Amino acid sequence: MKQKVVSIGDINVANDLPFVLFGGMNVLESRDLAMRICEHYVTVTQKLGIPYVFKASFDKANRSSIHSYRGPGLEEGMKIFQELKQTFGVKIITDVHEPSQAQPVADVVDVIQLPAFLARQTDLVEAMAKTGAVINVKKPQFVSPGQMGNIVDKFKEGGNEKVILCDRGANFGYDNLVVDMLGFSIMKKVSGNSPVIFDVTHALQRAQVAELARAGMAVGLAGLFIEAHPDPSALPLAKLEPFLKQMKAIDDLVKGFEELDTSK
Amino acid sequence: MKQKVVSIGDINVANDLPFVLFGGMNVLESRDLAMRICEHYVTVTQKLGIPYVFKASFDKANRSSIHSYRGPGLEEGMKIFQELKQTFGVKIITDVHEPSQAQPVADVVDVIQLPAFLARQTDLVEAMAKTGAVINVKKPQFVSPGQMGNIVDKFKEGGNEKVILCDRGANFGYDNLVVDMLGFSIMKKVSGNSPVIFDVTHALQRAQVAELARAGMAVGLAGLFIEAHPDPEPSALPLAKLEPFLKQMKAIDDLVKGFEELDTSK
Amino acid sequence: MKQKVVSIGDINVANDLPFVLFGGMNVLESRDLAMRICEHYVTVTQKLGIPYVFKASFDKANRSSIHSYRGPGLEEGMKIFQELKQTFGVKIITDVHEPSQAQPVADVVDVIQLPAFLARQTDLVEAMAKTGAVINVKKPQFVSPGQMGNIVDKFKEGGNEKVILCDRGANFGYDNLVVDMLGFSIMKKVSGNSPVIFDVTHALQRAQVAELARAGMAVGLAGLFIEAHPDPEPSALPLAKLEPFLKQMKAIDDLVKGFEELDTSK
Amino acid sequence: MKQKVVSIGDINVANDLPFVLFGGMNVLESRDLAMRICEHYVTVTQKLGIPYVFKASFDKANRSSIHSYRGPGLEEGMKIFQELKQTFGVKIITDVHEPSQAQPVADVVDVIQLPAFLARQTDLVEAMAKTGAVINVKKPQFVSPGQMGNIVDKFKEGGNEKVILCDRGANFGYDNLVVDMLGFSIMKKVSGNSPVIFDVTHALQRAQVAELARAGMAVGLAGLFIEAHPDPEPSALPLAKLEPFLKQMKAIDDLVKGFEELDTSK
Repeated sequence: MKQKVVSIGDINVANDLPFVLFGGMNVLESRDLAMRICEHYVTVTQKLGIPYVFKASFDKANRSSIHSYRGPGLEEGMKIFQELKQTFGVKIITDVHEPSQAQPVADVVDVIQLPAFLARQTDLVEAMAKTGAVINVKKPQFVSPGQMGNIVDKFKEGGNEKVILCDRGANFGYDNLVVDMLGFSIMKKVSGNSPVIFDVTHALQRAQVAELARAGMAVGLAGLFIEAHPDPSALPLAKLEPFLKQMKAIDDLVKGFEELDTSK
Repeated sequence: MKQKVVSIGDINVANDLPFVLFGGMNVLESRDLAMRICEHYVTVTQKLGIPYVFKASFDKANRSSIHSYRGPGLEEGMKIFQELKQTFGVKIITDVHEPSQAQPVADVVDVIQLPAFLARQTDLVEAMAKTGAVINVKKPQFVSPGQMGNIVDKFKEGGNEKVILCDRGANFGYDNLVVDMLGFSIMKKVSGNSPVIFDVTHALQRAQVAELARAGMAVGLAGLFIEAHPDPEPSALPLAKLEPFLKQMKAIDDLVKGFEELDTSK
Repeated sequence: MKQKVVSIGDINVANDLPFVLFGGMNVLESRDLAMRICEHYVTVTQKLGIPYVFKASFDKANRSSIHSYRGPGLEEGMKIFQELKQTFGVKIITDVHEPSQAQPVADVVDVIQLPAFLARQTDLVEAMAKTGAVINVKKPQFVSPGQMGNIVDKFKEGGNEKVILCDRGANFGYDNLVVDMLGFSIMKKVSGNSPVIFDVTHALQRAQVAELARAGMAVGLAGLFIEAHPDPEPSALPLAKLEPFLKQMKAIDDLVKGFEELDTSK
Repeated sequence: MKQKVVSIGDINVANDLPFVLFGGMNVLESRDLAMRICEHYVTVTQKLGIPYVFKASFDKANRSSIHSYRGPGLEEGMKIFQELKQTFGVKIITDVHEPSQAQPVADVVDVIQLPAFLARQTDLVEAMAKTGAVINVKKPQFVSPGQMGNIVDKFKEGGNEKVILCDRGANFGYDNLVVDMLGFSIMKKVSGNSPVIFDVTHALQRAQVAELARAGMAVGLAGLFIEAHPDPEPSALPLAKLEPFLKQMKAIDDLVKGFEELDTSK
C-alpha cells in the first residue's frame, strides 16, 4: 500500500520521500537566540536542500519547580514565531498543552504537536483534531509502537488526517530510554503507513546524537526531529551542517535502494 | 525520622498506622451502581474495622474513542457525591484532570487525585495544591520511585503538605507492568516518609489480585487502592469477594505493623 | 491439581506446606566460618520449627577475573560439607557448574543447584538429572516465568522429577533486577505445580531484605533462599539478625498458608 | 585511541575498517546443505569484495528437549568443516560449549565463539583463551554493554587479545529483545576499542533483518553476523536474498566509514 503523504505547505512528508527536518531549539528563551538559531538552520537547510520546519516551545508545562523558568508564554511566543515567519519565511512547529491553545496556536504556526505525557488525553486531542492543522504526535515512552494507530484513529474521528508519528524512545528500566529501531515500521503499519519521524534529541537525554540519528535514518524514515544550541541533550549549533550532510547522504542512499523483501 | 501522618478528617494515613482502604469503582456509571458499590464497601469495612475512603471518577479523560462513555461530568458527579455523603457519610476521593476542576471538586470531596499521566503538569499541581485538599499522587508507570520527591516538593512550594503517594506499577517492556516491591521504601525516603499506598488493580498484569495485594501489604504500607465491580464484564475485583479479600489484607497488615523494628543494614 | 511434593530426607517441599529455608552463605570461605554460620542457622531453625537445608558454594565459577577468589574448589569443599554433616546432621545444597561435577557432588550433598546462566545447557541438566538428586533450578534473570516448564520437562526426560524452581529476579533495564511477584504462580502453573522458592539475596541486584522477603512469603511459597554473613563487609543478611528475620517469615507463612482459598477472578 | 585490530588469516577486523561478514547457517544439518550455503556465501562475498567468515554450529547445546537434533557433534563436525576449507578455502567460525572443546575445535577452526549464556563462565573463557585462537564473544542479553570490558580483561589474563565483541540484543521485558544502537560505542569504549560486530538474526525480537541490519551498520561497526537458509519456512535470512542484502550493507558501510569525524559533544 502507498505511503501516506502529509503536506506542511509546499513540503511533503512521507516514508518514501526525502526526509524532512523538524529542527530548532528547546524553548524561546530570547528573541535573539530564537532569531540566531533559526537563521543557522535555514541557511544550512537552504544550502543542503532539505525540507525544513522550525521548532521551538513557548512553554515548558512540565518542569520540576513552579518557580523555574517556564518560557515566553502563548502570547509573547506567537510574536516571536511571527517575526520568524516574516524574517525567514520558515514553516513553524510547537507543542500545545491545553485544548484552549489548539486554535490560537493553530493559525500562528504550521505544525502543532501533542506532548508525550498528554498524548492520550482525549480533550487536548479533539481540540487539536478540530483545528485541522498539521499534527505531530509524540509517542509516549510508555506505550508500545503497535498502539499508535488508535491515537491516529482518534484524530481521524475528530476530523483531522494530517497526522505525523514521532518516536522519542521507549522506557528501559528506571530513568533510562532505548530506541527500538524496529518500532518505526510497526508504527508505520498500524497507522495506514502514516509518516514516521524520529526525535533523536529526546531519545538521548552529545557524542551519540550522530550514531543514533544515522541508525534511524538508515531504517528509512519520513523525517527527523531535533534541537540544537550554540552552547549546550541538544546538538551544538555549529555542527548542524556536517550532521545534516551525513543525515542526507544516508537518507538519499536508503531511499534509493530498490525494495528488499527479506520475509521470503 | 517518624512517619508523615496525612489526615482525612478523623482518619489518619501513615506508613506505620493501620492501612487505609481507598476503594471504590472506576467511573460513576449510575447512581444505583455507585450506591450499591459504596454500600458494600461501607458495611464490609465497618464489619472489619478498616478506615475507608470511597473512590470513583466523575470523568474518564483518556479512553481510546472520542465517543466512548466518559462519566456524568463534574456537575452531576459532585451531586452523586453529596448524595453518597447524605446516605453513608463516606469520605470521598476522585481524580481531577484540569486546573479549573481542582477547587470545585475539593469543595465537595475529601481527597483529590493527580492522574499518573498528568503527574508532572505543574499547572494542575499548582491548582490542586492551592486548594489545600489532601492529595493522592498516582506515580507514573514511567518515572522511577526515586523521582517522587520532586512532585511532593512541587506541592510543598505550592502550599500543600497533605500528599499521599500511590504506586500503580512500572513499565516492563511493551504493554506490561511489574510492581517493584522495593520502590515503596524509596518513595518514602525521597519524600520525608510521606504515606505510600498501592493501587493493586491498575498495576494488575484476575485471581492474582490477592497475591499482589498480599505482597504489597506485607511490605508495610499506609494503604491500599482498589476498584471493584458486581460483574467485571483497568481490572476490577468482583464485589462479592471484597470481604474475604480485605480479611486477608487486614490480617497481613496488623501482623506486619505489629512487628518489632528490624534493621538488616547491620 | 495437587501441589507437587519434593522431599529431601525428612523434609518435604511443596507450595502448600510450611516453607522450607535454604539458607547459608555465599562461598565456603573457611571451614571455621562455615561451621559458625551453619551452627547459627541450625539453632535458630531448630528453635523455630523451620525445615532447613544449609547452602554454600564450593566454587564461584563466574566472577570477573581469572584471579578472584573462587572458593576452596570441589574436592576441599566436599571435605567441609562432610564435616558439617557429621557435626550438625544438616542437609546440604550447593551449585554445580559442569556436567562432570554433578555425580561427585550429588554423592555428598542432598540438593544440587543449576545456576541461572546455565539453566538451558542440556548436557549439564542431563548429568544432574541422572544423578537422581533433588534439583534446585535458579530461574534465569532473562527468561520469563512462563518458560520454566521446559526445564522441568527436560529433567524428567533425564529421569529426574525432584525439581524445585527458584526465582532470583528478572532483568529490569541495565544492571538492575526487579522481582515480579506474579511470576511465582505462573512458574507453578507451567510446571505441574512444582515447588517454588524465592532467592531474596540475589534478587537484591540491604535494609530491604526483610521487606522483599515478606512480600514474597506473603504470596505463598514453598520456600525461601537466603545467604547471611557475620560481617557483610552479594547482599547478605547479617547473621545476628537471622532469628528476628525468620520469626517474621514463619509468621507470615503460617498466616498465609492458613488462609482459605480465595478466587478473585470471579 | 586507535581501533584495536584482530586478524583472521588474511582478514582484518576493526571498527574503522570495511565491515567483515560472519555468516552462514545455524547448525551443520548435513554435508550437502553446508556445501550449498557456503558456496553461495563465498560466491556473493567474492563478487562484492566483502571479507568473509563462514559460520555454523557443530552442536546446539541448549535446545528445549534432550532428544531434539543437536547437530553432528565435535568429531563429525570438524570433518565437515575440513571439507569446507578444502572445497572453498573459507575461514571458519564456530561456537564451543565446554572447556575441553576449545582446543580440538580451535585446531580446525579460525574463530571460536563464546555463547551468550556462557560468556561469564571463567573456566570456559580460560580454556578458549589458552588456544590462542581468535575469539568472538556473544554479548549476553542480560549484561549491559558497559560490562563487556571484564570479559575482554579475563581473556587477556588468559593470554589472549584477539577478542571480537558481538551484540545480539538486550532483554526487553519478557520474551523480547531490543537492540540498543548506543551500546556499540559503550562496548567499544570499555574494551580498549575492541572490534564490535552485530548479530542481527538472533536480535530479531521477522522480515526486517534489512532495516535492523541497516541501522546497526549505519552506526559504524567492524562487522555483521548473520545466518541464512534456502527455506526459512531465531530468524534466518533467505539465501537467495543474500546479495541484495549485502549490497545495501556494503553501501551503508562504505558511506559511513567514509565520513569525516563528527564530534557532537561540543
